[PDB]
Amino acid sequence: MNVFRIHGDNIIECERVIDLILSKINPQKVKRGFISLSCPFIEIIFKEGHDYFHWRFDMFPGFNKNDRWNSNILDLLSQKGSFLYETPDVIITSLNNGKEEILMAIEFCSALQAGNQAWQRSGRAYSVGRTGYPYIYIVDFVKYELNNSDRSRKNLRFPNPAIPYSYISHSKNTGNFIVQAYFRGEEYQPKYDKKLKFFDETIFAEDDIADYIIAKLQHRDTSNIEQLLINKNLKMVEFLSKNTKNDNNFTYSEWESIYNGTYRITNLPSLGRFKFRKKIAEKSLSGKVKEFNNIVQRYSVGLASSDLPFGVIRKESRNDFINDVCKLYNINDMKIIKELKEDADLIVCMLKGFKPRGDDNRPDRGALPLVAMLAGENAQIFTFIYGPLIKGAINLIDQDINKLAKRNGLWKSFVSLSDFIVLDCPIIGESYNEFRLIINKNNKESILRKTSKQQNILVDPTPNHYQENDVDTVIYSIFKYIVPNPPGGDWSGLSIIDNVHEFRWLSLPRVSENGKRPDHVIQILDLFEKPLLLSIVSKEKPNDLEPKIGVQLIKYIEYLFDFTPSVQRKIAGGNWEFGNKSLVPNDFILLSAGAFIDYDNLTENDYEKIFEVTGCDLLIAIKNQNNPQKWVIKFKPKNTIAEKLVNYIKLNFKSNIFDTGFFHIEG
DNA sequence: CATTCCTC
DNA sequence: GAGGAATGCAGAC
DNA sequence: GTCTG
Ligand SMILES: [Cl-]
Ligand SMILES: [Mg+2]
Repeated sequence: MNVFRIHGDNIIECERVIDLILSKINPQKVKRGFISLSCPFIEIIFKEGHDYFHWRFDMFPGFNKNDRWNSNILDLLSQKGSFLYETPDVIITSLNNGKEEILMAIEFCSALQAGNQAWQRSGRAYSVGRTGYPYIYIVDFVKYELNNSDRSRKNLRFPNPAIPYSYISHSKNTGNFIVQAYFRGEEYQPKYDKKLKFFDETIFAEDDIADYIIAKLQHRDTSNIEQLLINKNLKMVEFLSKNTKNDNNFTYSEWESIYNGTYRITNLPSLGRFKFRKKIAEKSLSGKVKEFNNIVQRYSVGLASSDLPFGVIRKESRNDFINDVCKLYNINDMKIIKELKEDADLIVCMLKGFKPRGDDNRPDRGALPLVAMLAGENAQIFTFIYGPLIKGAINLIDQDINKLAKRNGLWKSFVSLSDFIVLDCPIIGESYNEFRLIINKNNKESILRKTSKQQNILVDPTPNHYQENDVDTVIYSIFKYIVPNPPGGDWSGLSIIDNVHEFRWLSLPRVSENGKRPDHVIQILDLFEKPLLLSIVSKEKPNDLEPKIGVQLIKYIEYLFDFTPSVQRKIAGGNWEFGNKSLVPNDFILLSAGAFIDYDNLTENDYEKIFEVTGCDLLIAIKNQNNPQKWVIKFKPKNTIAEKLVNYIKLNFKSNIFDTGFFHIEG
C-alpha cells in the first residue's frame, strides 16, 4: 500500500483532488473515514487490468499561518527555495520512510482573470516553481463576471498573452513543470459568445490533468503527459495573441520564436517595434514621476506589450538612460553610478505599489514574479515605486529593508527580485516626496540562495486545537458522504437538481442586501414532498455565529431565486447550457443551520439564546472525544421541520463506504 | 478576495 | 473600446 | 490596528 497526504486550505479543496483521480480511476473497493479527528481519508483499491493498486489518501484541511498543525507542510517548499509567503490551494505528498515528500502543488482558480488580477497570484507560481516541485494552476475557462445588482453578465475579459506564457518560460528556466491548465467552465458557450469563435477546444485539460496526477502517484514517467499540457498552455498563448492588436503587442510568431529557443525574450530581432510606455493615472502623479516616465519612454523597448508595467532598456542605451536618471534626481556619487551602469540589459518595472492610505496593492505582489518568470530571476531589474508610503515604511527602508520585507508581502516581492529599487514616493503626513535609490544587488543575490532549515516533515494528524476547519470537515463529511446524487452548493456555486435537470448559479457574491453566502447548501429530496435546501454556516465557537446569520442564509438563497440560474443541464444527457427557466422558492423547503464546537458549556437557556440571536433552524454542536477518538454530534432543532431533518440524519447515519464508527450522535 | 477607474 | 491602473472590503489575528 | 485573500 502507498499512502498520500492531501494538504489543503479546506476539505472542499482536498476533495477536488480526489474527484480528479476518481474521474479516471474506477475503483473496485472504496472506503472512507477518519485517521484522526481532523483528518478524513479515502482508501481505494483499483486495477490496471491484472495490476492491482492500494492507495490511501489522508486529508489535512487548513494550512498553518505550529499555529494549527504541529509542523507546517509548507516548510518543505521554503526548504527548496520558495522564499515568498505563498500558499497553494493543495499540496500532494507521498509518505515514504516515515516522512513526507512533495509530489506536486495545485492551485484552483474559478475564472480566467484579466488585467492586473491575472498576475496577482503569479508569486505562487514563481516561488513554488523555483523549488523543483511541480506547480499546476487549474483555471475554469470561462466564467462571466456579473453585475451583482441584477446578475447580468459583463463582457469577457482575457489576460495578456504574456501571463499564460510566463508559466511555460518559468518551466524552461527552472527545469520544473509549471503549467496553466484550462478546464471547461459551465459558462463556456461558444455558440453565443463571438469572443470564443477562435477557441481551440483541445486546450481543455480535464483528462490530461487526471492522467498526470495518477502517473505521478504511480511514480511513472510524466515527460509525455507534461509535453501535452505545455502544448495546451502554448495554444492558449496562440488564442490570446492572435486576438490582440499586433502593433503594440507580441504576435504569435514572436512568442513561438521564443518558445522554440530561436531567440530569448530580450534578444528578439523585432524588439523595439513598440516601446514600453507605462500608463500612470493623473491622480497618482507626484514628485518627478512624470519626468522619470519620460526618461523611460525615451530609451525603452516593449516587453510583450507596450502597456505592461515593465519593459527593457538594452545595454547599448543603458548608459544614456542612467545618465538621465542621475541628472533628474541629482545622483552625483561615482560609486552609485558605476553600479547602475553595469553592461547588461535592464528590465524596468514601474509600479504604484500603494493605495492612497499607504496600504499595499495586492496585484503588484505578482508583478516582479511575472518578470522573473518571463526573463529569469537572474535578469537585472530596476523597480520604480511612486505610491504613498506610511512613515513607518520609509523608516524601515532607511533602517533595515529586510525587516520591512519580512512584515509585508509586497515589500518581500520587491526586495527579493529587484537589483535596484527606486522610490519617488509621497510620505503620509509629509508635504513632499522621498527619493531613494537602493542598490539591492547583493541582497537580491543572497535572497535567491535563502532556504529554510532542512528537516524531514511528518505532519501529526492531531492539531494544537480544533476550530472552524474541523467543524467544516465534519459538516462536509456528514452531509456529503454519510447521509444519503445532488451536488448542493458551496462558495463556488449553488446547484439545484430535479428529475430531469441540474440548475446552477455561478459567481456567488459574499453577501447580498439581506443575505450572507452559506458555507454549504445541502439538497435532500427523499424527506419531504418538496426538496429541502439546508444552508449551513460553520464557526469555531457558538458566539461566533453573528446576529441573524440563520435568517441571512435563507435570504441569500431567496436572492439567487430572484434570478434565472447561470447555467443548466439535463442530468441524463449533458452539456451545460445557459439558464433558460427561473426557479420558484415555494417549490422548496429552506432551512438554516449553525455548526460549532462546544465542550458541554451550553445550557437549555444558552441554546434558547443562540436561536434567538441567530435565527437558525438547526444547531449542530460538535465536540471531540480523545479516548477513543470520536466526534460527538448533538443536533438541536429549533422547530418541528428541523426535528424531522434530525430524525432523517439519525436514520440515515449508516453507510457502506463511510466508517460511521468515528461518530457518536447523541440525538 | 474582487470590482471599478483611467489611459492610450 | 481595450486593458492595465487603481481601488477597498473582509476575516483572522 | 495590520496583513492577506
Ligand atoms: Cl489559435
Ligand atoms: Mg490556491
